Amino acid sequence: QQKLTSPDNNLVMTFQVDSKGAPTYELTYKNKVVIKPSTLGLELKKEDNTRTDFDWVDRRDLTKLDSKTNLYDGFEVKDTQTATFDETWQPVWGEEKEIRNHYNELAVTLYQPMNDRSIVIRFRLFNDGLGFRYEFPQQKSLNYFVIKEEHSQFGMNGDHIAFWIPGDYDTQEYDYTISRLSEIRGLMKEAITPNSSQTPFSQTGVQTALMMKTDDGLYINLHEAALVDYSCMHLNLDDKNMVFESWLTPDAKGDKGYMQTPCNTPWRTIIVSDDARNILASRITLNLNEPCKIADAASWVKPVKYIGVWWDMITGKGSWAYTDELTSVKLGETDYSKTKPNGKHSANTANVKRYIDFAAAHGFDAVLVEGWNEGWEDWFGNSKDYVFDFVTPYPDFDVKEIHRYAARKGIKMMMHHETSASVRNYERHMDKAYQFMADNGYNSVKSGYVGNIIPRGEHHYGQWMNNHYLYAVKKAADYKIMVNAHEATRPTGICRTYPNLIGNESARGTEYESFGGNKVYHTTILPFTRLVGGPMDYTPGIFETHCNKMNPANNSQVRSTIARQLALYVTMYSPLQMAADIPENYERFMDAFQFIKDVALDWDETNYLEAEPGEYITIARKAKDTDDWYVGCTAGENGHTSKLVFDFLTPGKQYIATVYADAKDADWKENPQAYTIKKGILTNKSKLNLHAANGGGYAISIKEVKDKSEAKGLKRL
Amino acid sequence: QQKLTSPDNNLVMTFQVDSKGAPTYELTYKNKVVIKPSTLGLELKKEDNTRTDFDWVDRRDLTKLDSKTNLYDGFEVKDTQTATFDETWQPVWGEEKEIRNHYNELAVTLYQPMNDRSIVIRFRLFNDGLGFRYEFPQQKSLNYFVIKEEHSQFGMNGDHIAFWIPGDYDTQEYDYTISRLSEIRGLMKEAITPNSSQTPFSQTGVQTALMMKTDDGLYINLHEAALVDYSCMHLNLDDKNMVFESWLTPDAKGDKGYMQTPCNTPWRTIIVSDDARNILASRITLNLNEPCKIADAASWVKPVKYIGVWWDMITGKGSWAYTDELTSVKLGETDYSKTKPNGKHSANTANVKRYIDFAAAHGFDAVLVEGWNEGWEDWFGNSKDYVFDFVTPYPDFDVKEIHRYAARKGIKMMMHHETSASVRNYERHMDKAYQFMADNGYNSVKSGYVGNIIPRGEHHYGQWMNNHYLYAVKKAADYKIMVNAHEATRPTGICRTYPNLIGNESARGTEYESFGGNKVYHTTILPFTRLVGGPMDYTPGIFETHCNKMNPANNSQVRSTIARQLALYVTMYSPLQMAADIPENYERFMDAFQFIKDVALDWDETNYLEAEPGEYITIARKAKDTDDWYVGCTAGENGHTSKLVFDFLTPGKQYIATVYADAKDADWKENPQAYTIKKGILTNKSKLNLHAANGGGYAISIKEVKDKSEAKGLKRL
Ligand SMILES: [Ca+2]
Ligand SMILES: [Ca+2]
Repeated sequence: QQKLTSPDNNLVMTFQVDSKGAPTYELTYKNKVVIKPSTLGLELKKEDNTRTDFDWVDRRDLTKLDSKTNLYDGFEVKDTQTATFDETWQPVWGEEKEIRNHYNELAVTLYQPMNDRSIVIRFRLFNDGLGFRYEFPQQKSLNYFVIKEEHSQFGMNGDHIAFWIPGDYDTQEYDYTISRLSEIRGLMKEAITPNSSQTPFSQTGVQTALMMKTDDGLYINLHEAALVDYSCMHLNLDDKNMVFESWLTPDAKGDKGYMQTPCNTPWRTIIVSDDARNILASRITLNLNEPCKIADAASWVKPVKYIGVWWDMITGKGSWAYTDELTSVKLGETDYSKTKPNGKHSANTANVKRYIDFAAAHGFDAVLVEGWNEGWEDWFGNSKDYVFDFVTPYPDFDVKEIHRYAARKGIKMMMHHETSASVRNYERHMDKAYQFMADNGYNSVKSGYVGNIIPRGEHHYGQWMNNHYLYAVKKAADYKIMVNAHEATRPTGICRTYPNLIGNESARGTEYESFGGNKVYHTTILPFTRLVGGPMDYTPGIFETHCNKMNPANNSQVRSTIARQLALYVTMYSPLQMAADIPENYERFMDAFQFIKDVALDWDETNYLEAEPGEYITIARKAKDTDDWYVGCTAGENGHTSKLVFDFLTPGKQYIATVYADAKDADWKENPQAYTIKKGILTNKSKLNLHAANGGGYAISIKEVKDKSEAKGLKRL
Repeated sequence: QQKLTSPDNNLVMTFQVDSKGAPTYELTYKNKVVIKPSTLGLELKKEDNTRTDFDWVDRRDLTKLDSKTNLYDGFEVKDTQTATFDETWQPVWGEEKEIRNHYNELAVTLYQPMNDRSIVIRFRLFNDGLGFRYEFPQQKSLNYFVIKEEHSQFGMNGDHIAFWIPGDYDTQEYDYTISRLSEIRGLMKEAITPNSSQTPFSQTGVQTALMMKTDDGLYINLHEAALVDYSCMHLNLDDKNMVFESWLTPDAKGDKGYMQTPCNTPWRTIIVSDDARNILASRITLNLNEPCKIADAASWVKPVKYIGVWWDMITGKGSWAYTDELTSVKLGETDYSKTKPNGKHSANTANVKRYIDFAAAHGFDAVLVEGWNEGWEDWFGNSKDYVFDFVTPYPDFDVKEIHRYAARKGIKMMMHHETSASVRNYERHMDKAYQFMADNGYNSVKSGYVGNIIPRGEHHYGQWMNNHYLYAVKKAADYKIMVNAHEATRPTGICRTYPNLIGNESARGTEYESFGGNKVYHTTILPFTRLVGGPMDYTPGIFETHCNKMNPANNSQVRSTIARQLALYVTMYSPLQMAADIPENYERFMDAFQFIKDVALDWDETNYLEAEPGEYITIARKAKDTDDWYVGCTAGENGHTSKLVFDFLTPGKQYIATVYADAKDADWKENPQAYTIKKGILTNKSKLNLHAANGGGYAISIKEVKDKSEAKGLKRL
């Protein structure tokens, strides 16, 4: 047996091969079993019965074709290597200024006599978790191979409580379900709600990052890191033995990965602690990704706070389309200048300029505009190939005028590249599209992949599409363009390597609050799941929570109080933050809007004050390069009472604190717009009791006093 | 019923809708049945049961979802329109200076009550055949649809003799089989030989252009024209009732075409005559294609006679790869400058310069070089995605020096873009690849798609790939680049619309003469099948027919005599002609090589003197802008005796004729290099008796005397 221990001795990973040569590992935390003996390995696709060289001669051993499919047992430990790593690095943007990468490593070389080939399984043990991956060295016996299935197991020590969404190859926009592992099977049917593109794979399949809470006080998170040149990993539960196992996303032919040595699988991670706050504080995912590959990133990659012509179309008040009189359109043939405007097209110059005015007046960085280009008439569900060209504006969208105006106002326009899931079409137009952005002042783009993937047969999270998503990001970096990709595979920390990937949706966002609503506890779960691996463009900030005010036919209601929406700018971390409501609605609650105007986007420090998945999350962050702090609390269906202790503030300093909280009897459903704002003085000796209503929360801006003229007339809170 | 007659009254097409509302047509030639009553129509893929708009509301008639799949019956004639067209046009390059487009047309509008939608079937009847297609007007009830199967029938009046190759979605590189329609089923297994990428679909499936000969003296050719934005059509035979039916190529999900109205299917053609020579003379395929879309085509599109560093690798004498010491390579990682040359890499500067020297010395236009770029080590059968970058040369290939040297010699280098069937990879690199060509003096490119298509699941001839092949040609046109695409879907006359597509292989070429050989009668069939729709880069000109002389491990023998190889420059039409052997071998038979040096590539007139599929083809062509004629005869297994009458020559003129013929004892197998060359005078009163040996033929250059001094010493032949 091989034993690996964490730097603090709290975690121990034991490895060995069983009597049939199957790699097996187990993990304990403070003497408590986290991962029971679980096997590791893969099954490879069998080679063609007949495969000939160019000279029409098959020189292969046809007697070993079946044996070659086995990459899961028959292994012998040939060699082992250990090492310790302890270095700190600084992210371009993040929750803290510096991240420490400290782990003890064990690399096991496994030789498989029957196939005369070897692989390496590398384990890295941190004080907050374990990460492992398979490595395939270049060798005479292993070069090109196809993965049939990966068989990485994660054996649970009990019937834990899980916070999960249905395993799916095409969408992650599902509401979370909280249940025992043994209850997943019976709840799967109702957990799978309708979506434009979805492919569930098992009655007990779930997506990662998967969050769990054990009966013996532990919090466990299962996920992956550095998903590159490989298919996305989901988890399939054996609910008899309570074992989760890797289930990769198949391509159009059912295969799960084309490999060429030397190559590695992404890392698989088990983050664990007896303190839920430590799950949020873990940086294992980022630490397992390759260091930044954009040498000059710091010079152009920057956080973005924005508003946009968007909610109009999401709610149904306005449209992305320019005209309604065409049964379909054909780019390059349809003459839009001869079509009749539907009178609902929000992406028109005059309206866009009004948004620019608002953004500039309130200190925002950019304005997003959707529906600016030809083609939106057919954007939804037609499996249309030549759906957009990403460069031709509608008759009522003056690209140059809008650029000139935005620039004069100190605002940047955020480009929108909805692809309607037509991927070859996007790649064919990508260089021209990025050049168009460069030529017209756009340095950030929100992309999208709504609908079933084209090439038809592929899924959103297969190896093929993962290659596309990264290709788009790498090409964007060459143009010094930042990317926010919706519908893409959920993040796994690749932002460390390519900091220009400032966001993804890849989970159920605020848009669904207009499609029936999101569960009240949704934002008390996302940080423990979706946010592990990268930020989310959740688009918070809805003040008029009744969608019927935007569109009479839309009776959806946002499940939140105004105060909780403010809190999300702190509890839903992201260097990309949108104030999603329309300008006129914010102008009706300008006193509350002040927090959105004040809140920072990048941080030097983050303190997770309180955290319990599905119930509440309270976070305090220190704005980068400042002595100012921002606090936010988001609560579930039962609300939450906080007894805050501001001892994290600097001793001897005075702070101007503004508390935005739920008013008495506030309620996400019956009284969402009831809030109070209190301004006073805070110090590291201050203590405050605040109550977050059901589906409520609170936000606090804490600015260091710079001139004594600020604390005039203010009292200690 | 409706009646449509050819301009000369010889052909009659009768159209009618039967009792169940199914469109039906029949065709007669000189009162003989060519096509028995056959139905026309298509079945569409059923729409998903639950499809919703963006508002989450299904606005469809769930009761109509089943009847909407029917686009084959329940029709009624709503309107009919007739018209006559008679115009002449001039191809940029071709077999004659002018082509006449003369037909009588009948357009039938068919309304389908149950689905409240209409389609149009347009028929065009020429003196040599019928063409028809389906048209789908844009209408409220027909916009986006997917084709399940096309059901275009071609009912035969008997058990004809057919010249066919196995129906296949991935290759056409099969030898032809000559048999009765009733014998196809029993011969299919042996007809399907091994290939790098192949997907047969039926025991009675064959490909088009399909050629047949009837017992009542007719020659019938079934094919299609203008295969654009649609899947390739093959034919499936009902060998019980002798009915051929359209069988389209499926995509990765099994579907056969994504359509969007207004749209049309390609044309389906039936070329018929009681004289086989008239099948070769038909221009129906080109006439049914859209007029030229390259405005300045005449200024840059030009025929090309070339040689190349190619046969070396095909025979195994040399290699495409630079080194043999690596199990695999990774572009951007593998440092070739540090690898050991295998000493077999033919694409090296010095060797290339020698080819350029030979090309310039003998009047050739270009030199093709394969194996010039990084990556060839892994080009075959690995289903490798990032296989080539199309721009990085190997250490021993000096791009700039070769460019300078070729330019100095008045030679152009032909670029080689083998993609190894990795299509997304080629598209991602295409603009840079074409720009590289432009920057380095390459104005023509030979592309290739060897291996199973990537995206994996697609076939070489599906709608997806057809889009790619045309995309490559259209983009090339923007760079003023000519394209010769191997492994692409066989031509259907699109060269009329895009004249820069100067070639395709898309059939069994000379390369297979090194892989065991082609059938002796192969070239007596290709003009009746493969050449209908476009020229072929057959790469004739092999003088040393024993491949073991290039590589001792290769015992393949070219099934031809030297004289027949010369004939192919006239009998295998193409504006792109290669002299495929190595310079050293041509230097052994320089007297015979003279014909290859003299023969033209473009023609003002073509006279098909003799023609019988599978037995012999004799053609005389007048070189464009000259009074010179070139003649070629290719024969099958039994040879052929020709009694030539040169009355096509101009009265009163004298011609210097050189006859390259098989020796009396010549034989493709036992005595292939035995030939005679006779030079003399020819006039329109001349008559010559020539015999083509088994697998032999002959070639004749007939140059008009410009200066009497050139005829001195010459006698009449
Ligand atoms: Ca979305
Ligand atoms: Ca080929």
